[PDB]
Amino acid sequence: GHCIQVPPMATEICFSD
Repeated sequence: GHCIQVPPMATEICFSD
């Protein structure tokens, strides 16, 4: 249930936790 935002705007890493 974790997520992070990074460049470019279209780039977010969502984990399983």
